[PDB]
Amino acid sequence: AIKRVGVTDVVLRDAHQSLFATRLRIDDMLPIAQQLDQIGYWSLECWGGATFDSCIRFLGEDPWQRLRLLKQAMPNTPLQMLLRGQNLLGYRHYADDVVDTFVERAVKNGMDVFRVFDAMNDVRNMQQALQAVKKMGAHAQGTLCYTTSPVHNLQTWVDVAQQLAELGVDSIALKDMAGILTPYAAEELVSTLKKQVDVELHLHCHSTAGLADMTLLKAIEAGVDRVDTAISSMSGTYGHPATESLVATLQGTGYDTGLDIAKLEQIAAYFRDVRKKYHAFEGMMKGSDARILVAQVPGGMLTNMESQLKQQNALDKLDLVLEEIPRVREELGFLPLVTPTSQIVGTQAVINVVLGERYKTITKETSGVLKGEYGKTPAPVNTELQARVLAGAEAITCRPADLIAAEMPTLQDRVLQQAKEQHITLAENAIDDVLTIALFDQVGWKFLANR
Amino acid sequence: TQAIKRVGVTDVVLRDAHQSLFATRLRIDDMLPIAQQLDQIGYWSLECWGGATFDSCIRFLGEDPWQRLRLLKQAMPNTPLQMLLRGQNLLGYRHYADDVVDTFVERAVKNGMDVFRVFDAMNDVRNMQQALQAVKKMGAHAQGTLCYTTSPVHNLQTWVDVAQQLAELGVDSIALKDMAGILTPYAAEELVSTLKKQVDVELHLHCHSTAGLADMTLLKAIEAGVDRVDTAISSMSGTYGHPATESLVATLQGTGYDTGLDIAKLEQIAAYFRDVRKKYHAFEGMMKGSDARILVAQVPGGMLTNMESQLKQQNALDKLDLVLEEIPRVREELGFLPLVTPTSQIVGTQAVINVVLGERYKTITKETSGVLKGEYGKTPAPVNTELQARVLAGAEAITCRPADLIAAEMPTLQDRVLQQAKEQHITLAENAIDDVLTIALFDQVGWKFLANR
Ligand SMILES: [Zn+2]
Ligand SMILES: [Zn+2]
Repeated sequence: AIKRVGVTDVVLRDAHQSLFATRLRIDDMLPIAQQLDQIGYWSLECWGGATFDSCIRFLGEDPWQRLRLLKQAMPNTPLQMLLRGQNLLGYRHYADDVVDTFVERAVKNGMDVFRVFDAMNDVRNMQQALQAVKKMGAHAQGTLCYTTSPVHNLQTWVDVAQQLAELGVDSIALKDMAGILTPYAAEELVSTLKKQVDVELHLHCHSTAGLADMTLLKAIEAGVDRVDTAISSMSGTYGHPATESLVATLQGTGYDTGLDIAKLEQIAAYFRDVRKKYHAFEGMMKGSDARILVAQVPGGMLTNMESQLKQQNALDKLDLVLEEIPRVREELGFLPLVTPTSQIVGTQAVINVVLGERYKTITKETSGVLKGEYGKTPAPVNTELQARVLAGAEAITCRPADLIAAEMPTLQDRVLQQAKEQHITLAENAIDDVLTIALFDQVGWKFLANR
Repeated sequence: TQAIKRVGVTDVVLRDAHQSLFATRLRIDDMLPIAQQLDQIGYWSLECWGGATFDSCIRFLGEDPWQRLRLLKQAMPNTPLQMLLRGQNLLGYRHYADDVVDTFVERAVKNGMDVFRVFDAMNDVRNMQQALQAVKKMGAHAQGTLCYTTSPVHNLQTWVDVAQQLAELGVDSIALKDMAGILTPYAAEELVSTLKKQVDVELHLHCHSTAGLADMTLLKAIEAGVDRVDTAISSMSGTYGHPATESLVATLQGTGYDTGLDIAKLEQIAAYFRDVRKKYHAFEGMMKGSDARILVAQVPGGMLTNMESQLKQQNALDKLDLVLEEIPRVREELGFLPLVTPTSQIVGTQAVINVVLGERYKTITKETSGVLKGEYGKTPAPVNTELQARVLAGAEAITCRPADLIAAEMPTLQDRVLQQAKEQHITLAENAIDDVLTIALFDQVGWKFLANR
């Protein structure tokens, strides 16, 4: 049943993260904030993802002060973030109290909509954060990270989507970080999900392999409720389809977003000038990258792998590494090649090729996947390698966060003391700084000392 | 609905891609080492000539355009070669005499041209007629062209009419050509549906990515039954150019439209062009993403760029909105001529003048006069009366095909060229008529090149 399609703009988060290393500063945002807020977007994505790490590591911005500045700039349009479930914006699984504290504080500082994902689509890692988002009156969007494999099919996707609907989520996001979701695969998967699961659907696709404009359009024809787009001047390549373009397309159809091309083009003009300033951080790809089309290796993965193959010399072994990825991926139970898992498969595959021996040196990360430390892989991992890193302990088959003790009081302890010992002034809400240290440790301490 | 079948693909990497993306500078020496791989793909055709390449060859690259073609045909024996040809204007600056048109086409074919996408900026079929007819006579493929536009006098029946007019000439296929990137996906669905149902010819789509619509437009056109699309090898695709070849191939793989093209083979060619495109960074434009200004009111990017140059040179630039408000009014008063090169700069320039002077048509340009006089051909709708009558004398407007009034040029050009060539110690080609064509089309620029070849 055809109805108005809702739009979330990613310009203030994933566009810049994807386009120029997450370097967009808050003072480049605020002058165009009132105009963004008057558009009628379903939500504006403007936090989480790599913006926390960028804020504290490169920009000299407090991520929480940024949030409050945006929310004051933009009273009408709900703010969206991307949050990696039990990992939050950090490097490891955290205790439940850390998760709960983070959502509260994010909502207090002005956050509305929460897109909560897990790289393996193990719904258990999403549960606590979704729970707390719902508990904080906020809007919970549970996520499926799209992938392709011998063990992912319509039946598997529907049952994950169902588990999330069962958790009470407010909507479900379908996210294709690599841009590998084809238009006709999108048509089928969305249609199917709209037949089986009683939830609003919201699609996120990258333009990196050139599929994303066609994909969003085929998902809209199959009935997707919402899509993510970027402002025209901040779209394309590594990022996302243009807003105006998909706005123009749906005009005078039943899907008509009702967005104003003229009011949108003004914002695009603003960002065209802003984007020029950041030219030093732009990747080198022009058009789209067909390499990704060949074997579903995401472009960010190929980059990271080639670098490692540079810093060992022997870049001529690239083709062997490429044939190694599928082998290593199967052995680790067909985990999606999605951040930060893709780097685990890539590093290990590079090691398997360089060292001339399959699994001679096994990384801390490959081991942890096998031992169940990240959750349930889509298909059971290889037993011959698992037992070899267990020798002979048991596998973790529970939600890893069941095994980790409460952190917030012991952490709150360390932070207030060290801050005083180091003569560091903490925020008006000290807990926010405690959270920064939880997630980024020394990087967070260096930021707080310099704030 | 049209029957579902394999979509044909034309790759424009050797012509329109780099014309669009780096000032038409791609050299032959960068084309030939990938040529055998391109020929093994199974493209329906490879667009590798015409447009601005002839000019670029002689004006910037020190290449003989005829010789490029021969090298390309040599290197790519199994794939039909394709060119863009502006009807009576050939690749030149004015309407030429029929004997020149006939001579060019015969020479294009004997050098190795197989497919001729023949067009006219106004969609006046009489300007396309001689070239199409000459193409047919040579046993080559004649693709007549509709140049897409949006106007109060343009609609489905009107596009049907033009396509029908071309069908009656016996064209082998009909191209739909969106140079500006303004053809929306659903308008394309509607238009392609109507043409496939009402006119009995193969349809071939060309759309530019400039405004972000082309990927979606090509897909919706395919669903509506279009027979062929133009794409560009991925590393040579996007922004000012065209949808990516591999992206479309992957999208169609295992569907009823399955092109049957090998993605791994295509990617190899793309990895090649990625490096090559690096070398031409100097000539790249500044646009990143899509151009949403095109979407506001259908002003092509090139047209705006050119109007803003004129305004800044004047000055001023703060009269831009007024000039933008002026275009719609001028275009009507000029019979809703498509905003397509070279007719867009006719509208743009006249409009800039009207605003800068402070009086509308205080000054009428040589080109606006020509449009009012019927010297270019028939406008989609009657021009403004009596702006037309202000220009003639008043005489009566020209209502015929312009090439009816031009005297035969080839005998008097062949002699002129041959005598100037010997007196200036300039060695001509094995088939000297090709140089005579080079000079016919480009005058001084041609002479300059022949003198230094
Ligand atoms: Zn993303
Ligand atoms: Zn073109």
